[PDB]
Formats: sequence, C-alpha cells, structure tokens
Amino acid sequence: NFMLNQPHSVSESPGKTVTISCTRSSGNIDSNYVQWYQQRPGSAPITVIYEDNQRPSGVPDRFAGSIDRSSNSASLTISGLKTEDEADYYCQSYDARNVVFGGGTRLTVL
Amino acid sequence: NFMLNQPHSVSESPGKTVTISCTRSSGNIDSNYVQWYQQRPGSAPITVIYEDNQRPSGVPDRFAGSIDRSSNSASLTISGLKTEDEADYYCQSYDARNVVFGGGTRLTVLG
Repeated sequence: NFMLNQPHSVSESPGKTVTISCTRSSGNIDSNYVQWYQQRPGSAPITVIYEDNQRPSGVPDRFAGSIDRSSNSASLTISGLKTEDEADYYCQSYDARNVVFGGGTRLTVL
Repeated sequence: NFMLNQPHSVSESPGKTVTISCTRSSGNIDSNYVQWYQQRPGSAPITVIYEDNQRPSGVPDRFAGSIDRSSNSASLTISGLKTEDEADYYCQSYDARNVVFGGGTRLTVLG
C-alpha cells in the first residue's frame, strides 16, 4: 500500500500557470499510471489526464501531466488559468489490490 | 464512446440493503472493468470496489460489486446499511484507455 500526498489548496490568478503535485509515499511513481481528475463540487469527476500525460478528447491543451522520478511525484500543470478551472483536483494511481486517490487539491482562481 | 448512467438519488433505511446501478449507454458493460468509489462530504474518493467485484482490504464485505448483462449494468450493493454509508458513489470504467465516470448517486440513509 502507499499514499499520494498533495496540498490541500492553492490559489492563482486568471491567465497564469499553476502546478499541482502528487507525491507517492512508497513504491516507485513510475510503477503504475497516474491519472488526474477534475471535480466541481456537486458533479462527477472528469478525467483531464490519464496514463501520466495523455489528455482525453475534449480536454484543453492547457492541461498537461508529468512525472518526476527524482521526487517520486506526478504533476498537473494548468496554463492560462480560466475561472472555469476552479475545482478540486485528485491524482490517482494503482497499487496491488486497490486504487488510491490523493487527498485532492482545491484550486481557487482568484 | 459511452456514458455510465446512475440514479441521481437513492434512499433506504438503516440495516436494509441498498443497490446502486451503473448502466453503460453503449457497448457491453462486461467488456471493461468497473470500479466503485465512495465520496463523503468535503473529502477525497475511496475505492470500495475495483475490477467489478474486488474489495481492497479495509472495506467491509458489506459492499459488493456485481454485473447484470441483461440490463447492461454494474451494481454496487450495500447491506447492513449505516448512516455512515451516506455519501456520493461513482462507478467508473474505460473507454478506449480514457477513464469514464458515472453521473454519481447520492445515497441517503433515511434512518
């Protein structure tokens, strides 16, 4: 088993870039795919990144996923922030007998 | 290209067994693994079921995943219902390689 640790929240201005990171506590981050989910409270989550850095159809190119083996973390970078981007972001990966989610990062667009 | 439709709300008394459906709009429900996530207020989702009926350790056997091919859907059944089970439940599967989520179901324990 392992944990995916990410900041409770982060704030940034519209038009700017923000990076939300997810650190895996044990085992190598590159051991399994990392997904990034966007959820606006009251609605189901939406996949913005799957398999570390692949954006599904219909997701703006302003979203990009990356993996950093040196820090054993995954990052979601959102450029040109739009108000609509305000939402909670959860990273997720696979362990052995479970799917583990990060605590989620509340992104506030000032 | 498909959607995973679930009932918006479901309610049941404590102690009883509640079933939450997840219906795939197109393509066989059994052609890709279905996961079930439990999301309590202001917190992160947790996996209660993965690969159709697998329970990670920690999750009570009170939760069970199943597949009904006649209604092309997956179901999460929760027995010994407790007020603590109240939360939003999301089913999830794969379209190509993308992760598709169900609309979600608000489970209220009328108790």
